Amino acid sequence: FAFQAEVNRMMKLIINSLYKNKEIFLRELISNASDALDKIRLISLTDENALAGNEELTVKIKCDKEKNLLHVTDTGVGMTREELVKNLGTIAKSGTSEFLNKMTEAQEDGQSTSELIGQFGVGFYSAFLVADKVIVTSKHNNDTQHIWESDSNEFSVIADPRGNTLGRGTTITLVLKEEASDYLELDTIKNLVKKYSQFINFPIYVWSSKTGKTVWDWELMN
Amino acid sequence: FQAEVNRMMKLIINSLYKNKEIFLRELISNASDALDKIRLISLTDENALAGNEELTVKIKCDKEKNLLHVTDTGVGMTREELVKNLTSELIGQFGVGFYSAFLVADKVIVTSKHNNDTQHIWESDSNEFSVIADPRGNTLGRGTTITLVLKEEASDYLELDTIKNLVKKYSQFINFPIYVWSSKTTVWDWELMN
Ligand SMILES: [Mg+2]
Ligand SMILES: [Mg+2]
Repeated sequence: FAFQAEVNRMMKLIINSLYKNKEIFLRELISNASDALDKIRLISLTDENALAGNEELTVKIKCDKEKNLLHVTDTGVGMTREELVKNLGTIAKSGTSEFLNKMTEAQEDGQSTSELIGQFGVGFYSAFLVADKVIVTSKHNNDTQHIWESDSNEFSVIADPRGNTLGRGTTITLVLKEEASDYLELDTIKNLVKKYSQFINFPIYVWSSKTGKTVWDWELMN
Repeated sequence: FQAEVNRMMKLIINSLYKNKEIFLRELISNASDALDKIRLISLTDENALAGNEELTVKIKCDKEKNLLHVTDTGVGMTREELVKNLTSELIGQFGVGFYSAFLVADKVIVTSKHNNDTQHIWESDSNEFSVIADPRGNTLGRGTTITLVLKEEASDYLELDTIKNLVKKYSQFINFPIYVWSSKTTVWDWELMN
């Protein structure tokens, strides 16, 4: 079944080329972190134990130029295993069969090419504009911490062997594409975060340097 | 096989709806960008606009020869750029980029004059492409004319009102004026669209 996948994975390397300002991926991840935070914040106004697993309400972004990773972590509501599998699984599972089905449905639905290419730039799936692989670690008050992985073709999920390390919340880890290396640059990340966090009701930080040796810590962006 | 996989994706891409009118949006876009580059340059290079003082986009229709002309007084392209700046085809299938012109044209002719070279003419039918120095010499001043030899089924674009509507439809946020060689009570002249 290697051929069909060759067409599939290729069909994307081409569509990903239509996006000039792929930076929007960060905007979508911020937005989701914001939603998750609003959900648990809202719940806490009715349930005094809701924040027990982790009292802070923040979004924290960090770059790992060595591993070529970008981490976006929020202490929002988090997702249960079922949620990772259905809310992310079906969303990011556009393999050989899924990809084709959406196209035929799009073919008969009348869904123009525009509406199609546009789907690549909105929501969680927009992460794939700059990443070959997305790893999602999440902990929701109603379940144990789990890990979900996908390369936009398939997805897998297993209980985090490390246990509850998030307290509550979600970390989005992006294994960046060679050409998306700019998103590993501190100056690039700070500017964008500052750009897309103007309307979040929560503090957004970026792990940064501050000079007396050079030390690193969370720098508030909004 | 590269060629194999390519055609495969091609039919697939076209197996979906796409209002071919989007070709114009793409030409308007490219013109706007060309004008931006020279506009900026003119802020540092005092005589950058010497070749042609205006910064515009003028659309002309020739229902006789079945041709659509999109001329801008942007930065233009040198012979090298013509050859170089002109995955692109597939991208064209999505109605994006220079190649979107082939969604409506069997042949595309590009005339361009850049301050650093002489006027040249580039020509292509999507398969092969040719380039030669313009016999007429420098007639654009500076800028680029995209000439589309429209496909029979695309002759609808040659209609005045159709082109005007399409232009207005995609020139709302362009930082430069866009005209269409129109007529009025008969008199003929350029008519602003944005
Ligand atoms: Mg979202
Ligand atoms: Mg373009």
